[PDB]
Amino acid sequence: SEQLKHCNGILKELLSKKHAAYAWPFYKPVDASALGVHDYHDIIKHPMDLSTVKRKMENRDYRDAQEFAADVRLMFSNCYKYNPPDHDVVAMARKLQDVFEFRYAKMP
Ligand SMILES: C=CC[C@@H](C(=O)OC)[C@@H]1N=C(c2ccc(Cl)cc2)c2cc(OC)ccc2-n2c(C)nnc21
Repeated sequence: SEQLKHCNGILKELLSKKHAAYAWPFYKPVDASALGVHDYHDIIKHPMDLSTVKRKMENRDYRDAQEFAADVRLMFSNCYKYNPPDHDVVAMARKLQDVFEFRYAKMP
């Protein structure tokens, strides 16, 4: 669909150089143990990240744009859920969600 196309564009923007300063925490799945964090998967039921979104997109695993949005939003929600509101990673999530929500709203 033309909506899934629009979403692919958004994904590419989220991955582009412009946003790399606050998008990077979300490039790959959280490796919590590597960060010295060992309850992440007790708190977070379903991990999400942009490489996963990209894999689904590439593999045509998204039934519609709303499923795409559900994943991206979940990626942010996990971050907000697990971390305190003053966390710098939360700031990064908010800045990147700035981008996502705005471009997603421009969807035909
Ligand atoms: C998993 C551990 C919890 C957070 C943490 O305090 O890690 C030390 C963590 N912080 C970070 C984190 C903390 C501060 C800043 Cl400014 C950016 C990212 C984090 C880092 C990463 O490096 C590859 C990848 C994922 C991260 N992440 C995401 C997504 N959600 N929370 C985090």
